Amino acid sequence: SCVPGWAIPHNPLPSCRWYVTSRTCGIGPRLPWPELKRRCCRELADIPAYCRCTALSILMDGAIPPGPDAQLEGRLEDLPGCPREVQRGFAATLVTEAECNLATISGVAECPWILG
Repeated sequence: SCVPGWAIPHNPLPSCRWYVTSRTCGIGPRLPWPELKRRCCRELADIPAYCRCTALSILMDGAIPPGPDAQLEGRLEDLPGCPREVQRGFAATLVTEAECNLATISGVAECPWILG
């Protein structure tokens, strides 16, 4: 059920993408920092707790749902002078109490397998 379309929206956490590039790459929407976090957090919380780490993972590295067309969902790619590896590290902390502080499948605010 933790698959884009199903329990996770297609192209998930659009606002988290921008919140992450704001910080690591220095590019994003013209919205105050607190406003950028909120909107990402809000999006991550609309996802069922059990699928939160997976959503994060799809956003960091992408997912290819099967089907005739089935395009690549999510994934952080390189931006001029901002390698994908840099954005990944920060994206993995979103659930943390430092960041959105949201419980996952373990019932605790952390995604132990996400990063790498």
